[PDB]
Amino acid sequence: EPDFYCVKWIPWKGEQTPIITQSTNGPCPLLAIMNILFLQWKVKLPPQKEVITSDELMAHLGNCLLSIKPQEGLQLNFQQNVDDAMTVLPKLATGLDVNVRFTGVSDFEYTPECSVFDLLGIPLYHGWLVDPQSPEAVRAVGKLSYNQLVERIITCKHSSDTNLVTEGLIAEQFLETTAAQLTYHGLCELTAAAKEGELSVFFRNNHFSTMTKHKSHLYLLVDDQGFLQEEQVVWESLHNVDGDSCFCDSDFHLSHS
Repeated sequence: EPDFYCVKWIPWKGEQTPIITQSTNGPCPLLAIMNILFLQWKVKLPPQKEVITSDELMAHLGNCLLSIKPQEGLQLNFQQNVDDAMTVLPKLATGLDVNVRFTGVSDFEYTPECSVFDLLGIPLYHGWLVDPQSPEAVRAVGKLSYNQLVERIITCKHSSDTNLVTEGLIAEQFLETTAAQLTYHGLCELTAAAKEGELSVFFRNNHFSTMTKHKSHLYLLVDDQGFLQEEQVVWESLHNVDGDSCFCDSDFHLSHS
């Protein structure tokens, strides 16, 4: 029934902290969330441990969510947020559709999976922002979600009115041209947004990655099983829109294979 993953043991806050690794590059965000908790020393693993099941990671997470004492804001809601988190807890192992909005980097269509993040105080961000410098598209896309833009693009193909068939393409364009779901305007907004040395989760091309700002740059944790052995390789810059990027030790210093 369950999947296995290997554990990179790295020195974090000068203490031998575990992290979870995956070559598969799967869409499920269990590892993205979990890695954060491990870093935050909320979940501790026996030094010796080499491998971990989903069923373990899950149970560790369950305990964590149920262990959250409230702290005032949503009060009836908090209890529903827990029950919501708890009910969609299994869907985390599997994989998760994500309807992004293009309206800003913390903007998604709510699914009850969002409740897990909200509870653990983990921000979720995406890179796919429409550029106000293309007001043609800004207007065409408007305050609309991704899976919604597709519905409407299709609606617009078949529409008689050629005001729509024009916008139907004005949008078909914006997606044709932003295929890697991280526009420049995205990166800028996303960097500015994310708090200095705060652990967040970064969504893009149906993968979840663990994020932080550090000395006003964005780095992502190095989940790639590929560098299992390499204690020195932990953060990979998200400095460029696409291309090349420098690896670093847990202190955000350069490191080489």
